[PDB]
Amino acid sequence: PPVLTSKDKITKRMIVVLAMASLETHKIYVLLNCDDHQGLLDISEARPDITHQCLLTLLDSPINKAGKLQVYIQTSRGILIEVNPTVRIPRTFKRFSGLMVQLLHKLSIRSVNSEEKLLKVIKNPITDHLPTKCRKVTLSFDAPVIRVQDYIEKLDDDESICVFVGAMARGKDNFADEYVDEKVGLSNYPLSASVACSKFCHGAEDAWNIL
Amino acid sequence: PPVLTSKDKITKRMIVVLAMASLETHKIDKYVLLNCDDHQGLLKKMGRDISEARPDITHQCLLTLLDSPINKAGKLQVYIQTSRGILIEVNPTVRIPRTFKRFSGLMVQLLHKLSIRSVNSEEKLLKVIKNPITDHLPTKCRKVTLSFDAPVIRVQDYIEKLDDDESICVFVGAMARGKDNFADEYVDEKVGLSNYPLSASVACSKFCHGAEDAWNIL
RNA sequence: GGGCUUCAACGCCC
RNA sequence: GGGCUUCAACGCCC
Ligand SMILES: [Mg+2]
Repeated sequence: PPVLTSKDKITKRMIVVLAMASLETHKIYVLLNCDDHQGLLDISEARPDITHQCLLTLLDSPINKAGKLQVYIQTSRGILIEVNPTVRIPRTFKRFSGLMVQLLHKLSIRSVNSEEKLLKVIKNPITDHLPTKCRKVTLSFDAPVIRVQDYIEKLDDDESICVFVGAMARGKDNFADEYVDEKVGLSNYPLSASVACSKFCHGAEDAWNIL
Repeated sequence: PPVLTSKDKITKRMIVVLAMASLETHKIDKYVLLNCDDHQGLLKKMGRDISEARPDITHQCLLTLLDSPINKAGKLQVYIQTSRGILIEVNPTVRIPRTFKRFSGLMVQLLHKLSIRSVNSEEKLLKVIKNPITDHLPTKCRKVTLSFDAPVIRVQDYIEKLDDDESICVFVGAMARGKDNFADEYVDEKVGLSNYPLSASVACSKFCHGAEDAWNIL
């Protein structure tokens, strides 16, 4: 399954961008996070677990395995990361952090052999990296609920779909407003970020006959 | 929205059993859960428990299930089932701890005391219970094992075939690898959910999604 | 140098 | 005793 990148601006893919991601290294370096740095401190700006949670939730999906998914992370401090669909993200937060810390310092994680870059810090904005036919949407409890399967079917045969989800514990849905066409809800109940991710993946897997 | 428990034998509902879960306390003079990060050194020394120490998988799965609409709607209960044969019932309203460190603490305490009690309420949130799982299950309940090597199904379709008074119980192996026979003795069949191997959590979302679709949950 | 791993890097082991 | 928290218990702070 040929790998999706920001260069390919034609192919019809689904893109999820994890926004307000908490990825702030703390000099001692390790990732700043509630557990260890509860005491040191506002806990909300320090929830990298949520990101780590979603990455597993996202890369483990049938849709990524079918390579019609693309993940981006955009932290709460405006750092932008392209995730390579084929990267086998560490399963444990600890190992995750080691890696995440390194990537922030070096700006990219390279495969020990291939020329590919498993993870890369790219320059803003995110609009310069998305496909040219691409619907921009924000997830929000405070919006009209939808069936993900229905929504996906209304897309042009060429139109990709890029959803902005907040990798945060709480807060305003404004984080992507300068980019979005539309904000929508996936549920009557408020969801965790990772759950919102499953919902979309799964609805779109369904829409796209995966698999 | 009435809370579902094993005591109720009639309601139609979806049950997930996280079979083969890796929960084990660790002495050091303090207690923690046996886990591949802290104890990969030790485990190897003693020449075993190679990936028999993946409590995080259970943790992941739990968040994934309880965070799900089908849970919020009260049509889902979960059970755990340990490598070492311990069975846990999980009260559907329990706001499980978000991080693994805080999860560990609580599972270590649950294992030593056999229950976790609400500070104000007298209902338990987690409770160790007696095997077999099949006593605690609804009377009319379809039982299946999720398996990569089993016939693939569309869950929405798989569910609409259930008698209007018949529940569905799914056993997921909460583990990194292994034969999917951790439940051969209870289940009616085994099914696959994808042509790709899944992770336990993903299998779990996939299945919840499916029920949520078919049972009309938003 | 060699290895472990639902965790190329990370995190450990010899 | 009081408090914090997508984490009653847990893990922290006073
Ligand atoms: Mg207290």
